[PDB]
Amino acid sequence: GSPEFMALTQSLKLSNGVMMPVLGFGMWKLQDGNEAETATMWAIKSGYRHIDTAAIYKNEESAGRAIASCGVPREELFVTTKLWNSDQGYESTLSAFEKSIKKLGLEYVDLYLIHWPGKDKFIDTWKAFEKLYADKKVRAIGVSNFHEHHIEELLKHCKVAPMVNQIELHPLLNQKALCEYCKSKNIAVTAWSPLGQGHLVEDARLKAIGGKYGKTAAQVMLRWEIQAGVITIPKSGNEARIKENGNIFDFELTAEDIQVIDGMNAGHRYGPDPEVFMNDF
Ligand SMILES: NC(=O)c1ccc[n+]([C@@H]2O[C@H](COP(=O)([O-])OP(=O)(O)OC[C@H]3O[C@@H](n4cnc5c(N)ncnc54)[C@H](OP(=O)(O)O)[C@@H]3O)[C@@H](O)[C@H]2O)c1
Repeated sequence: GSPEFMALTQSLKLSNGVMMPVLGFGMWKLQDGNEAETATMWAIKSGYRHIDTAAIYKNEESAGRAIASCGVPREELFVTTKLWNSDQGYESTLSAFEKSIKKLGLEYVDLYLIHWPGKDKFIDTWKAFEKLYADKKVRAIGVSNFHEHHIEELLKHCKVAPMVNQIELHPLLNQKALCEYCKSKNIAVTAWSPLGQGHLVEDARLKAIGGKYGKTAAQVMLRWEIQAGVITIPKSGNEARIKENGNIFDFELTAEDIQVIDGMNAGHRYGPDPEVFMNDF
């Protein structure tokens, strides 16, 4: 059968030529140990080749075991981790990265992101990212929760421009403007809480649309995101839902459905606002 021929490899090309799978597995709060480890294994076995974690999630080690246990070579897997706010700063970042890489038990990370912008320590933190990139400890470097002015500020103080901006994005917060800005700068967008953190999986508007294709609201959201040119990383600790989220390279939303979903925007965040969130800074 070959796990190879079945893998969910549809990807987009980042500005530096690296291919990043448009569908990834979110790991926020999977409980370190058996839970996170088993869920991650179900994902990898289902065809996922992109995994999203973060130091702050306290489950990098579980992710590592899954990766070391699945039957797929490291080269075919895209692994992302993030630098938590408390570790910003040049030397602090290099040290944080080592801790993360050692828990993941890997020789290199595919993508490393600054978790939150904060106030005035990301530019310095970035030099460390560019250092890790130059040395090849990470194959791509990016940002997370950055508004357009945060990026403009970084672009004035960097040698290498970020390649990804991971932001909260779903039907109630489509982020069309920030997505456009990022595209202008050749920055790929990854959507977090792409299913509205589970609060949109039963939306009548989304379900109705899904009914036209024998697809669920969750699958409709993920497809809407992918067609919008964004990368999506839904999470789940349920084996059947993991497989469900991966069955989105089957159909296509019509121009009408897309306009209907884009029409749902309410500027609603389920998460914190990058402008004010200062935890651990
Ligand atoms: N950089 C950042 O600031 C940031 C912030 C938040 C999240 N993230 C990342 O992005 C990921 C996604 O964010 P998130 O986990 O908050 O939100 P999400 O992925 O939208 O969460 C979806 C919720 O819906 C349920 N679900 C998943 N698939 C489903 C399906 N097919 N049908 C019905 N319910 C389904 C899940 O429950 P079950 O587990 O029971 O399936 C889960 O609780 C995270 O895991 C994390 O890696 C990054």
